[PDB]
Amino acid sequence: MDFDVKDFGAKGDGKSDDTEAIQAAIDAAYEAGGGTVRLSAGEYRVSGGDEASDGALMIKSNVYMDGAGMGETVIKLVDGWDQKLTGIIRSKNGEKTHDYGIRDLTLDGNQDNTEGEVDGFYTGYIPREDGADYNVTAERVEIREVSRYGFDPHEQTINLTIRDSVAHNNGKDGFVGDFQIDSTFENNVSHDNGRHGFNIVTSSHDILLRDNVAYGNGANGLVVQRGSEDIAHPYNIQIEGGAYHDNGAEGVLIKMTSNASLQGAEIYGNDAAGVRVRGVDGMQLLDNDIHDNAQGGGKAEIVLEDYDDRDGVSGNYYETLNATVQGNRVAGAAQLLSSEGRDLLDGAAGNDLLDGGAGRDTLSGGGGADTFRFADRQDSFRNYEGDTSRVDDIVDFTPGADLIDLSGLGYSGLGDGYNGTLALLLNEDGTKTYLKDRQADAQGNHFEIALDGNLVDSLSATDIAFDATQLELLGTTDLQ
Ligand SMILES: O=C(O)[C@H]1O[C@@H](O[C@H]2[C@H](O)[C@H](O)[C@H](O[C@H]3[C@H](O)[C@H](O)[C@H](O[C@H]4[C@H](O)[C@H](O)[C@H](O)O[C@@H]4C(=O)O)O[C@@H]3C(=O)O)O[C@@H]2C(=O)O)[C@@H](O)[C@@H](O)[C@@H]1O
Ligand SMILES: [Ca+2]
Ligand SMILES: [Ca+2]
Ligand SMILES: [Ca+2]
Ligand SMILES: [Ca+2]
Ligand SMILES: [Ca+2]
Ligand SMILES: [Ca+2]
Ligand SMILES: [Ca+2]
Repeated sequence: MDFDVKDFGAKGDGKSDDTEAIQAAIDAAYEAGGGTVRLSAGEYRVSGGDEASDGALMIKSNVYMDGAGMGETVIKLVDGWDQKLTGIIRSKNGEKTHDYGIRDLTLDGNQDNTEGEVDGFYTGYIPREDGADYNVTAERVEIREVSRYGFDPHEQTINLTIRDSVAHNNGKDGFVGDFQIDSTFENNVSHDNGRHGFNIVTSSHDILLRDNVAYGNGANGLVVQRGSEDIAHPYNIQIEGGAYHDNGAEGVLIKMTSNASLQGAEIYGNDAAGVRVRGVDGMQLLDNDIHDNAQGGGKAEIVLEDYDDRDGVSGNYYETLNATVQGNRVAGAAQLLSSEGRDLLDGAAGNDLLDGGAGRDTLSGGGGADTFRFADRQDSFRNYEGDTSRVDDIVDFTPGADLIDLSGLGYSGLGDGYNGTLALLLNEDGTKTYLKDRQADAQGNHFEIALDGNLVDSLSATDIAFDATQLELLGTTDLQ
Protein backbone atom coordinates (compact mmCIF):
# COMPACT_ATOMS: atom_id res chain seq x y z
CA MET A 1 0.00 0.00 0.00
CA ASP A 2 1.30 3.47 -0.93
CA PHE A 3 1.62 6.31 1.59
CA ASP A 4 2.32 10.02 1.08
CA VAL A 5 4.23 11.86 3.81
CA LYS A 6 2.18 15.05 3.34
CA ASP A 7 -0.89 12.99 4.34
CA PHE A 8 0.83 12.50 7.74
CA GLY A 9 1.53 16.20 8.31
CA ALA A 10 4.91 16.47 6.59
CA LYS A 11 5.39 20.01 5.28
CA GLY A 12 8.59 19.89 3.22
CA ASP A 13 9.05 23.63 3.71
CA GLY A 14 12.74 23.72 4.71
CA LYS A 15 11.87 24.86 8.25
CA SER A 16 9.49 22.44 10.01
CA ASP A 17 10.79 19.26 11.66
CA ASP A 18 9.14 16.55 9.53
CA THR A 19 10.87 13.62 11.28
CA GLU A 20 7.80 12.35 13.14
CA ALA A 21 5.49 12.77 10.15
CA ILE A 22 7.80 10.93 7.76
CA GLN A 23 8.44 8.20 10.34
CA ALA A 24 4.66 7.94 10.72
CA ALA A 25 4.35 7.18 7.01
CA ILE A 26 7.17 4.62 7.37
CA ASP A 27 5.46 2.91 10.30
CA ALA A 28 2.04 2.92 8.60
CA ALA A 29 3.61 1.40 5.48
CA TYR A 30 5.36 -1.17 7.67
CA GLU A 31 2.11 -2.05 9.45
CA ALA A 32 0.28 -2.61 6.15
CA GLY A 33 2.86 -5.34 5.50
CA GLY A 34 4.90 -3.09 3.19
CA GLY A 35 4.53 -0.35 0.65
CA THR A 36 6.05 2.78 -0.84
CA VAL A 37 6.44 6.00 1.14
CA ARG A 38 6.24 8.84 -1.38
CA LEU A 39 7.69 12.33 -0.92
CA SER A 40 6.78 15.07 -3.37
CA ALA A 41 9.34 17.73 -4.23
CA GLY A 42 10.46 19.90 -1.33
CA GLU A 43 13.01 20.13 1.45
CA TYR A 44 12.09 18.11 4.54
CA ARG A 45 13.96 19.01 7.70
CA VAL A 46 14.82 16.14 10.02
CA SER A 47 16.32 15.67 13.52
CA GLY A 48 17.95 12.81 15.41
CA GLY A 49 17.03 10.83 18.48
CA ASP A 50 18.39 10.33 21.97
CA GLU A 51 21.21 8.01 20.84
CA ALA A 52 23.44 8.02 17.78
CA SER A 53 22.08 4.56 16.92
CA ASP A 54 18.61 6.07 16.61
CA GLY A 55 19.73 7.80 13.41
CA ALA A 56 17.05 10.20 12.18
CA LEU A 57 14.60 8.12 10.09
CA MET A 58 14.20 4.38 10.74
CA ILE A 59 13.35 2.53 7.55
CA LYS A 60 11.62 -0.83 8.07
CA SER A 61 11.26 -4.16 6.32
CA ASN A 62 9.32 -4.11 3.00
CA VAL A 63 9.25 -0.27 3.06
CA TYR A 64 10.60 1.81 0.16
CA MET A 65 10.95 5.61 0.07
CA ASP A 66 10.43 7.14 -3.38
CA GLY A 67 11.12 10.84 -3.76
CA ALA A 68 10.49 13.10 -6.76
CA GLY A 69 14.15 13.00 -7.86
CA MET A 70 17.64 13.90 -6.70
CA GLY A 71 17.60 17.61 -5.97
CA GLU A 72 13.78 17.68 -6.09
CA THR A 73 13.26 15.81 -2.78
CA VAL A 74 15.83 16.76 -0.13
CA ILE A 75 15.91 15.39 3.42
CA LYS A 76 18.16 17.79 5.34
CA LEU A 77 19.35 17.63 8.94
CA VAL A 78 18.03 20.51 11.05
CA ASP A 79 20.29 23.45 11.80
CA GLY A 80 22.04 23.26 15.14
CA TRP A 81 22.01 19.50 15.70
CA ASP A 82 25.05 18.70 17.86
CA GLN A 83 24.92 14.93 18.41
CA LYS A 84 26.61 12.11 16.53
CA LEU A 85 23.93 10.68 14.24
CA THR A 86 24.52 7.26 12.63
CA GLY A 87 22.29 7.24 9.55
CA ILE A 88 19.94 10.05 8.49
CA ILE A 89 18.08 7.05 7.05
CA ARG A 90 18.95 3.77 8.76
CA SER A 91 17.72 0.33 9.70
CA LYS A 92 17.46 -0.74 13.32
CA ASN A 93 20.45 -2.17 15.15
CA GLY A 94 19.72 -5.74 16.18
CA GLU A 95 17.00 -6.33 13.62
CA LYS A 96 17.58 -8.19 10.37
CA THR A 97 15.85 -5.58 8.21
CA HIS A 98 15.10 -6.73 4.68
CA ASP A 99 13.54 -5.82 1.32
CA TYR A 100 13.73 -2.06 1.84
CA GLY A 101 15.22 0.80 -0.07
CA ILE A 102 15.34 4.46 -1.00
CA ARG A 103 14.94 6.03 -4.47
CA ASP A 104 15.08 9.44 -6.16
CA LEU A 105 15.88 11.66 -3.22
CA THR A 106 18.70 13.68 -1.66
CA LEU A 107 20.09 13.27 1.86
CA ASP A 108 21.76 16.50 3.05
CA GLY A 109 23.76 16.29 6.26
CA ASN A 110 23.99 20.07 6.71
CA GLN A 111 27.54 19.90 8.14
CA ASP A 112 28.06 23.67 7.82
CA ASN A 113 25.31 24.30 10.42
CA THR A 114 25.70 21.16 12.59
CA GLU A 115 28.41 19.49 14.64
CA GLY A 116 29.03 15.80 15.26
CA GLU A 117 29.76 12.77 13.08
CA VAL A 118 26.85 12.22 10.71
CA ASP A 119 26.41 9.33 8.26
CA GLY A 120 23.84 9.42 5.48
CA PHE A 121 22.51 5.88 4.90
CA TYR A 122 23.30 3.17 7.49
CA THR A 123 22.40 -0.54 7.30
CA GLY A 124 23.24 -3.76 9.09
CA TYR A 125 22.48 -5.88 12.12
CA ILE A 126 25.06 -5.98 14.96
CA PRO A 127 28.83 -5.39 14.81
CA ARG A 128 30.78 -8.65 15.33
CA GLU A 129 27.63 -10.82 15.54
CA ASP A 130 26.16 -13.21 13.00
CA GLY A 131 23.11 -11.85 11.20
CA ALA A 132 22.45 -9.45 8.35
CA ASP A 133 20.16 -6.99 6.72
CA TYR A 134 19.41 -8.18 3.20
CA ASN A 135 17.85 -7.18 -0.15
CA VAL A 136 18.59 -3.47 0.19
CA THR A 137 18.30 -1.00 -2.67
CA ALA A 138 19.42 2.59 -3.17
CA GLU A 139 18.59 3.88 -6.64
CA ARG A 140 19.27 7.40 -7.96
CA VAL A 141 20.02 8.70 -4.45
CA GLU A 142 22.21 11.72 -3.69
CA ILE A 143 23.95 12.01 -0.33
CA ARG A 144 25.86 15.21 0.36
CA GLU A 145 27.26 17.39 3.14
CA VAL A 146 27.22 14.69 5.83
CA SER A 147 30.14 15.22 8.18
CA ARG A 148 31.45 11.65 7.90
CA TYR A 149 30.18 8.81 5.63
CA GLY A 150 27.57 9.36 2.94
CA PHE A 151 26.49 5.85 1.91
CA ASP A 152 27.47 3.72 4.93
CA PRO A 153 25.88 0.25 4.61
CA HIS A 154 27.26 -1.74 7.47
CA GLU A 155 27.91 -5.10 9.10
CA GLN A 156 26.40 -7.35 7.81
CA THR A 157 24.29 -6.58 4.69
CA ILE A 158 23.65 -9.17 1.95
CA ASN A 159 22.51 -8.15 -1.55
CA LEU A 160 22.87 -4.44 -1.17
CA THR A 161 22.46 -2.66 -4.50
CA ILE A 162 23.41 0.98 -4.90
CA ARG A 163 23.09 2.16 -8.50
CA ASP A 164 22.97 5.46 -10.40
CA SER A 165 23.62 7.33 -7.15
CA VAL A 166 25.98 10.16 -6.12
CA ALA A 167 27.91 10.97 -2.93
CA HIS A 168 29.67 14.29 -2.84
CA ASN A 169 31.07 16.89 -0.47
CA ASN A 170 30.92 14.58 2.50
CA GLY A 171 33.50 14.95 5.25
CA LYS A 172 35.07 11.46 5.04
CA ASP A 173 34.08 8.71 2.53
CA GLY A 174 31.34 9.07 -0.06
CA PHE A 175 30.67 5.30 -0.14
CA VAL A 176 31.74 2.78 2.50
CA GLY A 177 30.90 -0.87 2.09
CA ASP A 178 31.43 -2.33 5.56
CA PHE A 179 30.98 -6.15 5.69
CA GLN A 180 28.80 -6.11 2.58
CA ILE A 181 28.15 -9.55 1.04
CA ASP A 182 26.99 -10.50 -2.48
CA SER A 183 26.36 -6.83 -3.23
CA THR A 184 26.56 -4.42 -6.16
CA PHE A 185 27.71 -0.84 -6.60
CA GLU A 186 26.94 0.07 -10.22
CA ASN A 187 27.16 3.32 -12.23
CA ASN A 188 27.72 5.53 -9.20
CA VAL A 189 29.70 8.78 -8.87
CA SER A 190 31.58 9.68 -5.67
CA HIS A 191 33.34 13.01 -5.87
CA ASP A 192 34.85 15.81 -3.76
CA ASN A 193 34.56 13.96 -0.49
CA GLY A 194 36.96 14.62 2.37
CA ARG A 195 38.68 11.27 2.16
CA HIS A 196 37.75 8.33 -0.14
CA GLY A 197 35.41 8.01 -3.07
CA PHE A 198 34.65 4.36 -2.28
CA ASN A 199 35.95 2.31 0.66
CA ILE A 200 35.25 -1.45 0.71
CA VAL A 201 36.31 -2.77 4.13
CA THR A 202 35.63 -5.14 7.06
CA SER A 203 35.44 -8.62 5.50
CA SER A 204 33.18 -7.61 2.57
CA HIS A 205 33.06 -10.29 -0.10
CA ASP A 206 31.57 -11.10 -3.50
CA ILE A 207 31.26 -7.44 -4.44
CA LEU A 208 30.80 -6.05 -7.94
CA LEU A 209 31.91 -2.44 -8.49
CA ARG A 210 30.86 -1.79 -12.08
CA ASP A 211 31.19 1.46 -14.03
CA ASN A 212 31.71 3.60 -10.93
CA VAL A 213 33.45 6.99 -11.11
CA ALA A 214 35.40 8.70 -8.33
CA TYR A 215 37.18 12.04 -8.72
CA GLY A 216 38.38 14.98 -6.65
CA ASN A 217 38.36 13.07 -3.35
CA GLY A 218 40.96 13.93 -0.71
CA ALA A 219 42.31 10.35 -0.55
CA ASN A 220 41.72 7.23 -2.71
CA GLY A 221 39.25 7.07 -5.59
CA LEU A 222 38.55 3.51 -4.47
CA VAL A 223 40.17 1.57 -1.63
CA VAL A 224 39.60 -2.11 -0.89
CA GLN A 225 41.14 -3.07 2.45
CA ARG A 226 40.98 -5.22 5.57
CA GLY A 227 40.72 -2.19 7.84
CA SER A 228 42.31 -1.60 11.19
CA GLU A 229 41.26 -4.75 13.05
CA ASP A 230 42.54 -8.34 12.96
CA ILE A 231 39.55 -9.82 11.08
CA ALA A 232 38.94 -11.84 7.89
CA HIS A 233 40.15 -10.03 4.79
CA PRO A 234 37.75 -9.00 2.02
CA TYR A 235 37.72 -11.32 -0.98
CA ASN A 236 36.09 -11.79 -4.41
CA ILE A 237 36.06 -8.09 -5.27
CA GLN A 238 35.48 -7.41 -8.95
CA ILE A 239 36.11 -3.85 -10.18
CA GLU A 240 34.83 -3.37 -13.75
CA GLY A 241 35.03 -0.25 -15.90
CA GLY A 242 34.48 3.30 -14.70
CA ALA A 243 37.00 6.01 -14.01
CA TYR A 244 39.12 6.77 -10.92
CA HIS A 245 40.74 10.12 -11.56
CA ASP A 246 42.11 13.31 -9.98
CA ASN A 247 42.05 12.09 -6.38
CA GLY A 248 44.40 13.13 -3.55
CA ALA A 249 46.08 9.66 -3.23
CA GLU A 250 46.05 6.53 -5.40
CA GLY A 251 43.25 6.14 -7.93
CA VAL A 252 42.65 2.53 -6.81
CA LEU A 253 44.27 0.96 -3.75
CA ILE A 254 43.78 -2.71 -2.91
CA LYS A 255 45.38 -4.23 0.18
CA MET A 256 45.06 -7.33 2.35
CA THR A 257 42.36 -8.71 0.05
CA SER A 258 42.04 -12.08 -1.73
CA ASN A 259 40.88 -12.59 -5.36
CA ALA A 260 40.51 -8.97 -6.47
CA SER A 261 40.12 -7.88 -10.06
CA LEU A 262 40.44 -4.44 -11.67
CA GLN A 263 39.50 -4.45 -15.36
CA GLY A 264 38.73 -1.90 -18.07
CA ALA A 265 38.94 1.23 -15.89
CA GLU A 266 40.30 4.63 -16.80
CA ILE A 267 42.76 5.84 -14.14
CA TYR A 268 44.48 9.22 -14.45
CA GLY A 269 45.46 12.49 -12.82
CA ASN A 270 45.73 11.05 -9.31
CA ASP A 271 48.33 12.48 -6.92
CA ALA A 272 49.79 9.04 -6.10
CA ALA A 273 50.11 5.85 -8.16
CA GLY A 274 47.19 5.10 -10.42
CA VAL A 275 46.94 1.54 -9.01
CA ARG A 276 48.54 0.29 -5.82
CA VAL A 277 48.32 -3.33 -4.66
CA ARG A 278 49.70 -4.25 -1.23
CA GLY A 279 49.67 -7.82 0.01
CA VAL A 280 46.89 -9.10 -2.26
CA ASP A 281 46.45 -12.87 -2.81
CA GLY A 282 45.00 -13.23 -6.29
CA MET A 283 45.15 -9.99 -8.26
CA GLN A 284 43.94 -9.45 -11.81
CA LEU A 285 44.80 -6.10 -13.42
CA LEU A 286 43.56 -6.27 -17.00
CA ASP A 287 42.89 -3.92 -19.89
CA ASN A 288 43.01 -0.66 -17.97
CA ASP A 289 43.91 2.79 -19.24
CA ILE A 290 46.45 4.26 -16.79
CA HIS A 291 48.21 7.59 -17.34
CA ASP A 292 49.30 10.91 -15.81
CA ASN A 293 49.26 9.71 -12.22
CA ALA A 294 51.78 10.44 -9.45
CA GLN A 295 50.89 14.12 -9.83
CA GLY A 296 51.98 14.74 -6.22
CA GLY A 297 55.33 13.07 -6.78
CA GLY A 298 56.21 9.43 -7.06
CA LYS A 299 57.81 7.29 -9.72
CA ALA A 300 55.24 4.65 -10.63
CA GLU A 301 51.89 4.48 -12.40
CA ILE A 302 51.38 0.96 -10.97
CA VAL A 303 52.75 -0.39 -7.67
CA LEU A 304 52.55 -4.03 -6.67
CA GLU A 305 54.13 -4.72 -3.27
CA ASP A 306 53.67 -6.73 -0.11
CA TYR A 307 51.89 -5.62 3.08
CA ASP A 308 54.04 -6.18 6.18
CA ASP A 309 51.65 -6.29 9.16
CA ARG A 310 54.13 -7.96 11.53
CA ASP A 311 54.27 -4.86 13.74
CA GLY A 312 50.49 -4.38 13.36
CA VAL A 313 47.41 -6.03 14.80
CA SER A 314 47.73 -9.36 12.98
CA GLY A 315 51.48 -10.07 13.33
CA ASN A 316 51.49 -11.37 9.75
CA TYR A 317 53.44 -10.64 6.59
CA TYR A 318 51.12 -10.61 3.53
CA GLU A 319 52.68 -11.25 0.12
CA THR A 320 51.14 -10.24 -3.17
CA LEU A 321 50.59 -13.62 -4.87
CA ASN A 322 48.85 -15.04 -7.94
CA ALA A 323 49.03 -11.85 -10.00
CA THR A 324 47.90 -11.46 -13.63
CA VAL A 325 48.74 -8.08 -15.17
CA GLN A 326 47.94 -7.97 -18.90
CA GLY A 327 46.58 -5.69 -21.58
CA ASN A 328 47.07 -2.42 -19.75
CA ARG A 329 48.00 0.82 -21.42
CA VAL A 330 50.32 2.49 -18.91
CA ALA A 331 52.00 5.80 -19.73
CA GLY A 332 54.67 5.47 -17.07
CA ALA A 333 56.50 2.95 -14.98
CA ALA A 334 54.93 -0.23 -13.58
CA GLN A 335 56.47 -1.96 -10.55
CA LEU A 336 55.23 -5.55 -10.88
CA LEU A 337 56.53 -7.72 -8.01
CA SER A 338 54.98 -11.01 -6.93
CA SER A 339 55.92 -14.13 -4.96
CA GLU A 340 55.45 -17.93 -4.81
CA GLY A 341 53.20 -19.41 -7.51
CA ARG A 342 52.74 -18.62 -11.20
CA ASP A 343 52.51 -14.93 -12.10
CA LEU A 344 51.92 -13.39 -15.54
CA LEU A 345 53.37 -9.86 -15.49
CA ASP A 346 53.25 -7.66 -18.61
CA GLY A 347 54.65 -4.16 -18.50
CA ALA A 348 53.60 -1.42 -20.95
CA ALA A 349 55.13 1.69 -22.57
CA GLY A 350 57.04 2.72 -19.42
CA ASN A 351 60.41 1.63 -18.03
CA ASP A 352 59.11 -1.17 -15.83
CA LEU A 353 60.51 -3.39 -13.07
CA LEU A 354 59.34 -7.01 -13.21
CA ASP A 355 59.94 -9.70 -10.60
CA GLY A 356 57.72 -12.72 -10.32
CA GLY A 357 59.52 -14.09 -7.25
CA ALA A 358 59.33 -17.83 -6.60
CA GLY A 359 57.44 -20.08 -9.03
CA ARG A 360 57.19 -20.33 -12.83
CA ASP A 361 56.49 -16.80 -14.06
CA THR A 362 56.00 -15.37 -17.52
CA LEU A 363 57.21 -11.78 -17.89
CA SER A 364 57.13 -9.25 -20.67
CA GLY A 365 58.35 -5.70 -20.73
CA GLY A 366 56.45 -4.14 -23.58
CA GLY A 367 57.79 -0.83 -24.87
CA GLY A 368 60.56 1.07 -23.15
CA ALA A 369 63.58 -0.16 -21.21
CA ASP A 370 62.57 -2.80 -18.66
CA THR A 371 64.47 -4.51 -15.84
CA PHE A 372 63.66 -8.18 -15.17
CA ARG A 373 64.89 -8.90 -11.67
CA PHE A 374 65.75 -12.34 -10.29
CA ALA A 375 66.36 -11.85 -6.59
CA ASP A 376 67.02 -15.48 -5.60
CA ARG A 377 68.54 -18.50 -7.35
CA GLN A 378 65.43 -20.49 -6.40
CA ASP A 379 63.11 -18.05 -8.18
CA SER A 380 63.73 -19.63 -11.62
CA PHE A 381 65.22 -23.13 -11.70
CA ARG A 382 65.25 -26.69 -13.07
CA ASN A 383 65.49 -29.60 -10.56
CA TYR A 384 67.37 -32.94 -10.35
CA GLU A 385 64.69 -34.90 -12.30
CA GLY A 386 64.98 -32.22 -15.03
CA ASP A 387 61.57 -30.77 -14.11
CA THR A 388 61.78 -27.75 -16.44
CA SER A 389 58.80 -26.14 -14.80
CA ARG A 390 59.66 -23.50 -12.22
CA VAL A 391 61.77 -21.92 -15.02
CA ASP A 392 60.67 -18.34 -15.75
CA ASP A 393 60.38 -17.13 -19.34
CA ILE A 394 60.80 -13.55 -20.57
CA VAL A 395 58.58 -13.01 -23.60
CA ASP A 396 60.13 -10.00 -25.33
CA PHE A 397 63.64 -9.33 -24.07
CA THR A 398 65.20 -6.55 -26.13
CA PRO A 399 69.03 -6.59 -26.16
CA GLY A 400 70.45 -3.10 -25.79
CA ALA A 401 67.16 -1.87 -24.26
CA ASP A 402 66.06 -4.21 -21.47
CA LEU A 403 68.11 -5.48 -18.53
CA ILE A 404 68.30 -8.76 -16.58
CA ASP A 405 69.07 -7.86 -12.94
CA LEU A 406 70.99 -10.76 -11.40
CA SER A 407 72.90 -8.45 -9.06
CA GLY A 408 71.89 -10.35 -5.97
CA LEU A 409 72.76 -13.82 -7.26
CA GLY A 410 76.57 -13.89 -7.07
CA TYR A 411 77.35 -14.92 -10.64
CA SER A 412 80.49 -13.33 -12.11
CA GLY A 413 79.48 -13.10 -15.78
CA LEU A 414 78.73 -15.04 -18.91
CA GLY A 415 80.76 -18.19 -19.45
CA ASP A 416 80.47 -21.97 -19.72
CA GLY A 417 77.92 -22.24 -16.89
CA TYR A 418 80.37 -23.48 -14.23
CA ASN A 419 82.48 -21.79 -11.53
CA GLY A 420 79.99 -18.97 -10.98
CA THR A 421 79.34 -18.19 -14.66
CA LEU A 422 76.12 -18.54 -16.62
CA ALA A 423 75.91 -20.26 -20.01
CA LEU A 424 73.97 -18.63 -22.87
CA LEU A 425 72.41 -21.51 -24.82
CA LEU A 426 69.93 -21.95 -27.65
CA ASN A 427 67.54 -24.87 -27.37
CA GLU A 428 67.22 -27.64 -29.97
CA ASP A 429 64.71 -26.01 -32.33
CA GLY A 430 66.04 -22.49 -31.78
CA THR A 431 62.81 -21.23 -30.23
CA LYS A 432 64.19 -20.25 -26.79
CA THR A 433 67.47 -18.84 -25.47
CA TYR A 434 68.52 -20.02 -22.00
CA LEU A 435 70.80 -18.55 -19.33
CA LYS A 436 71.91 -21.60 -17.32
CA ASP A 437 73.92 -22.45 -14.25
CA ARG A 438 75.36 -25.92 -15.02
CA GLN A 439 76.40 -26.41 -11.38
CA ALA A 440 73.75 -28.11 -9.24
CA ASP A 441 73.29 -26.75 -5.72
CA ALA A 442 73.03 -29.14 -2.76
CA GLN A 443 69.35 -29.86 -3.54
CA GLY A 444 70.10 -30.67 -7.19
CA ASN A 445 68.65 -27.36 -8.44
CA HIS A 446 69.98 -25.29 -11.36
CA PHE A 447 69.31 -21.58 -11.77
CA GLU A 448 67.97 -21.06 -15.26
CA ILE A 449 66.03 -18.40 -17.23
CA ALA A 450 64.28 -18.83 -20.60
CA LEU A 451 64.34 -15.92 -23.07
CA ASP A 452 61.75 -16.54 -25.77
CA GLY A 453 63.22 -16.30 -29.27
CA ASN A 454 66.77 -16.65 -30.53
CA LEU A 455 69.05 -14.14 -28.79
CA VAL A 456 72.31 -16.11 -28.64
CA ASP A 457 73.88 -13.57 -31.00
CA SER A 458 72.27 -10.28 -29.95
CA LEU A 459 72.52 -10.72 -26.17
CA SER A 460 75.70 -9.24 -24.68
CA ALA A 461 77.23 -8.97 -21.23
CA THR A 462 75.92 -5.38 -21.01
CA ASP A 463 72.33 -6.72 -21.01
CA ILE A 464 72.85 -8.42 -17.59
CA ALA A 465 73.74 -6.79 -14.26
CA PHE A 466 75.82 -9.36 -12.37
CA ASP A 467 76.52 -7.23 -9.24
CA ALA A 468 75.39 -4.00 -7.54
CA THR A 469 77.99 -1.90 -9.38
CA GLN A 470 76.73 -3.07 -12.77
CA LEU A 471 73.14 -2.51 -11.66
CA GLU A 472 73.78 1.09 -10.63
CA LEU A 473 75.36 1.68 -14.06
CA LEU A 474 72.84 -0.25 -16.17
CA GLY A 475 69.53 -0.01 -14.30
CA THR A 476 66.71 1.02 -16.59
CA THR A 477 64.23 2.08 -13.91
CA ASP A 478 63.83 4.61 -11.16
CA LEU A 479 62.27 2.08 -8.75
CA GLN A 480 65.23 0.09 -7.28
O1 LIG B 1 36.42 2.61 11.53
C1 LIG B 1 36.18 2.42 12.76
O2 LIG B 1 36.69 3.16 13.65
C2 LIG B 1 35.29 1.29 13.18
O3 LIG B 1 33.90 1.58 12.76
C3 LIG B 1 33.04 0.42 13.16
O4 LIG B 1 31.64 0.68 12.88
C4 LIG B 1 30.94 1.20 14.01
C5 LIG B 1 29.82 2.03 13.44
O5 LIG B 1 30.25 3.17 12.64
C6 LIG B 1 28.79 2.50 14.40
O6 LIG B 1 29.24 3.56 15.26
C7 LIG B 1 28.27 1.36 15.24
O7 LIG B 1 27.50 1.93 16.29
C8 LIG B 1 26.72 0.93 16.94
C9 LIG B 1 27.35 0.49 18.24
O8 LIG B 1 28.49 -0.38 17.96
C10 LIG B 1 26.45 -0.29 19.14
O9 LIG B 1 26.23 -1.61 18.57
C11 LIG B 1 25.09 0.33 19.31
O10 LIG B 1 24.27 -0.62 20.00
C12 LIG B 1 23.27 0.04 20.78
C13 LIG B 1 21.90 -0.23 20.22
O11 LIG B 1 21.77 0.53 19.00
C14 LIG B 1 20.82 0.20 21.14
O12 LIG B 1 20.86 1.64 21.21
C15 LIG B 1 20.99 -0.40 22.52
O13 LIG B 1 20.01 0.06 23.34
O14 LIG B 1 22.35 -0.07 23.09
C16 LIG B 1 23.42 -0.51 22.18
C17 LIG B 1 24.77 -0.05 22.67
O15 LIG B 1 25.06 1.18 22.65
O16 LIG B 1 25.61 -0.91 23.05
O17 LIG B 1 24.48 0.76 18.01
C18 LIG B 1 25.36 1.59 17.17
C19 LIG B 1 24.71 1.82 15.84
O18 LIG B 1 24.19 0.85 15.23
O19 LIG B 1 24.70 2.98 15.34
O20 LIG B 1 29.35 0.51 15.81
C20 LIG B 1 30.35 0.04 14.83
C21 LIG B 1 31.35 -0.76 15.63
O21 LIG B 1 32.04 -1.69 15.09
O22 LIG B 1 31.50 -0.54 16.87
C22 LIG B 1 33.53 -0.91 12.51
O23 LIG B 1 33.51 -0.84 11.07
C23 LIG B 1 34.93 -1.21 12.92
O24 LIG B 1 35.35 -2.49 12.33
C24 LIG B 1 35.83 -0.03 12.59
O25 LIG B 1 37.16 -0.22 13.10
CA1 LIG C 1 18.92 -3.87 10.76
CA1 LIG D 1 30.30 21.58 11.30
CA1 LIG E 1 57.81 -1.47 -20.46
CA1 LIG F 1 55.82 -16.14 -8.88
CA1 LIG G 1 60.97 -3.33 -23.19
CA1 LIG H 1 63.21 -15.55 -3.53
CA1 LIG I 1 59.95 -17.03 -10.86
